[PDB]
Amino acid sequence: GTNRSLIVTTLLEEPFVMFRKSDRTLYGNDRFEGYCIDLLKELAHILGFSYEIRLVEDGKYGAQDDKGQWNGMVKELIDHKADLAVAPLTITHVREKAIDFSKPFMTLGVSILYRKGTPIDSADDLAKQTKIEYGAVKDGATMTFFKKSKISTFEKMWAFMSSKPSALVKNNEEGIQRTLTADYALLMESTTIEYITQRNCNLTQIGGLIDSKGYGIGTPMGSPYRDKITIAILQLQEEDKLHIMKEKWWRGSGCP
Amino acid sequence: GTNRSLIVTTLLEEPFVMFRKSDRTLYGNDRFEGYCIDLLKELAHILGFSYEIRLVEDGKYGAQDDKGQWNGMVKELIDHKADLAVAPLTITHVREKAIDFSKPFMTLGVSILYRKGTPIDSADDLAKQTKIEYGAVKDGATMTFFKKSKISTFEKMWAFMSSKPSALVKNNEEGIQRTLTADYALLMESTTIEYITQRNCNLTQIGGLIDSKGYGIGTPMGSPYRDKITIAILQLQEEDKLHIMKEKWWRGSGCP
Ligand SMILES: N[C@@H](CCC(=O)O)C(=O)O
Ligand SMILES: N[C@@H](CCC(=O)O)C(=O)O
Ligand SMILES: [Cl-]
Ligand SMILES: [Cl-]
Ligand SMILES: [Cl-]
Ligand SMILES: [Cl-]
Ligand SMILES: [K+]
Ligand SMILES: [K+]
Ligand SMILES: [K+]
Ligand SMILES: [K+]
Repeated sequence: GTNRSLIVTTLLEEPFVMFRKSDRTLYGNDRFEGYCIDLLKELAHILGFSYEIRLVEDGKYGAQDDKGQWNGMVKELIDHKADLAVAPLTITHVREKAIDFSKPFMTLGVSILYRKGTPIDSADDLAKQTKIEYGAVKDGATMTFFKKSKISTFEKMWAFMSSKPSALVKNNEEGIQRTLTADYALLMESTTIEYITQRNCNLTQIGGLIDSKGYGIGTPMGSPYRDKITIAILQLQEEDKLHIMKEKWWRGSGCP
Repeated sequence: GTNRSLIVTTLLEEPFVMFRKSDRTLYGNDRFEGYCIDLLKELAHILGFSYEIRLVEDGKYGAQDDKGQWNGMVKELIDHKADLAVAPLTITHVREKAIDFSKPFMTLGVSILYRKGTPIDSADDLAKQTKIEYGAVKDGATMTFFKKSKISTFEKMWAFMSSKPSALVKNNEEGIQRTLTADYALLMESTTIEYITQRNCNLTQIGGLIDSKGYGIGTPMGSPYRDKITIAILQLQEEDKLHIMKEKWWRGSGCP
């Protein structure tokens, strides 16, 4: 109880959480690597706790349906089926009504991922047409941002996204594949766009950031672990350790 | 320590925290009333704690200067000079890097307060001119939102606000007075606009909400009181007690 391993919910999302490469069949925690796994390992070392990582069954981050029921990792935390959600889980006002978060470990904002070609320059350019289809990950923070916005441009965008079946994708990977195979722009969080555009040289960020917010480790509301994790994060940041950790996982061969 | 009274920092802001009317000279906690004081009293009753309310000396909510130093209630918490900030303190990503917050007790967004007269309809209308001056409370969340925005309209607005000495006001009260005496629009949080426009019938909200976020009780990072306060808030909300509390302090004679 005071000594038990913490249950960690997560999902696969490069370069935050990935299946590490091996010839063996792997099991348990050893299956996973990435920026969020490195962060978890360092926190566990600093704070003297152990854990068991489990993939969220529905593969979702989490949003509310019309009855107010949650899904994804957010629901796992609400139900106390996990102690921590270690993932690029966006800290948002709607989620803070239901779960808690550590202090942010990374800053990001919503922006646009699109193929180099048609020289659109902002969300305003997308909103005023439909030839270039656009969308977001279903039941994530970006979708919820658009759904809740009262800014005219973004209201128009939500009207389109929410009317078009194909527009909301299962996960980043599906969305990225869609930008590569169709005339489709993905509304995506900016540090992920940074990672993707360094590796897929035909993709680019369109325009700037629409907002500026954070990823945090999610916990059930009132968790006894959340504060020590926050203080440890703060201290890692004071020493630039998270910047270094980001460089490790974002580092790579650029583009021509 | 386990029994000591909590130090509460606050500032005067109608109808959240006000000096109550009396013929006597009042002292101590008895000086204060309002929505946030009612919230504090209910939490203290539920949770079995006592407190001493102190007004933040600089009268500010809190923002960072160029060296990264904070002021206002945020600085009081960082310094552990207060245990709680009980006020309409906006929960923001930049603040979450330095302090913690309870779950939100109220939802709001940035909007525009302006005199009925010139029929402007949105921030876009303000941004494209300077005849109608506009601004925000200095060293509050709204100012910081504009300062950090990369949305073109809001960048233009920040360029203007930050160049014009008179534009950033000391507090809501100064800003409201300015809308009443000059051709000036105040960027203000929406539930306060709601309160003001019910009482000053010549003022109105212009356009909709630019964002949607929360007020929370601020605490130093890692506070031992923050979780129980969060759970108590949650339970007050499940029973609609905060909606009722808002109706109490926002209730009043409408306008013609
Ligand atoms: N990080 C997001 C998922 C990705 C997105 O919504 O763009 C979340 O926590 O919901
Ligand atoms: N509630 C704001 C102050 C008012 C404003 O910035 O509009 C804050 O916590 O900074
Ligand atoms: Cl698993
Ligand atoms: Cl860092
Ligand atoms: Cl005082
Ligand atoms: Cl309520
Ligand atoms: K253990
Ligand atoms: K393998
Ligand atoms: K006491
Ligand atoms: K008096």
